[PDB]
Amino acid sequence: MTELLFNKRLQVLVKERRSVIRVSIELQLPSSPVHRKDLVVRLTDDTDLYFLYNLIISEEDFQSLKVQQGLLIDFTSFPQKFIDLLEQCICEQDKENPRFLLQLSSHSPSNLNIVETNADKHLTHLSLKLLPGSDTDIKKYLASCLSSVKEEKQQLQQKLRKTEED
Amino acid sequence: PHMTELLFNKRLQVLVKSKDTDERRSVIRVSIELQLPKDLVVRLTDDTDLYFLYNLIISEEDFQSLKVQQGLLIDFTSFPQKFIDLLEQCICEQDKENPRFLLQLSSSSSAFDHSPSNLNIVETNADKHLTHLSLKLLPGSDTDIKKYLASCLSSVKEEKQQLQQKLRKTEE
Repeated sequence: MTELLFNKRLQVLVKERRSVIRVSIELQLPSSPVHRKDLVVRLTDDTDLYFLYNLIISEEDFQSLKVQQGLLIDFTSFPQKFIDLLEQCICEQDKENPRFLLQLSSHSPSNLNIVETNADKHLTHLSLKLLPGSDTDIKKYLASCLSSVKEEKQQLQQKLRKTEED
Repeated sequence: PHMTELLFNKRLQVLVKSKDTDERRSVIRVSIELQLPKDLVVRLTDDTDLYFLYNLIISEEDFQSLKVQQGLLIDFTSFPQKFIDLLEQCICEQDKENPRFLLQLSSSSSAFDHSPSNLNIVETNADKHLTHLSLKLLPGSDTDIKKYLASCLSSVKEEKQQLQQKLRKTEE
């Protein structure tokens, strides 16, 4: 019962270099059933298969976050707000002078920051503490990738089969 | 700069005796590869269980003692082809009522968490039996498994891409 809320590649400033990173956002069943689904955030690389950053945000974890960074929204709304910000980064990343930036700044956790630049001023809209994946996390992620690509391959084979009889 | 060369990779029927588990006949993928980290790498995986992994890394220096333990009078470059010849016998015999060559994977007791398994190639004839090879493999760490799954993923993505390119042409 994991829901995919978002999954796209983004231009990211990794702290320096600018590389395309896949950013995935899901909802999954929490530790305790009373709390709403856990929000999972994952950064990966379509070519460097050992690259993995991840963060799990349960409903209670967000409560701290809300106050820390003065978030006006509710945890139920938070995913959308985060996605809206990511969309802005996307809407902006291909422009002549990008005004919204996605930044990953430093086996220690790194900060995932969405910055809006107002001239020589910089407003930070969201900052997240992402954990470098352990070999165990990566193992699990690779396994889920293998399953999904195989499913796509099987679909492609079915399509080929149907196409060929035509 | 980690180079590799793929000498053998096939499915074999294996009598598997696991730690505190009753015997079982399973299909195990047996891989033999050369690597430049030269190393001979022996790897056992399971197509139906992505977490199953036993391996053994045999450097040329390692082989100096291994060949003594295994009673081998052949050089390092010939060990793969001897191992392969035996594996191919196992495959040819696998469907027989009483296979003359068979592959066993048997756990060895540990007082701790990691239990090695011996991969034995056994020849039998009626009452007689001879163990041609008994390699002591270790259970794969998540590091070993990560490396393997990553190799598999790259391969499957290349396969998917090739299938996509073919469908496109077919589509036209």
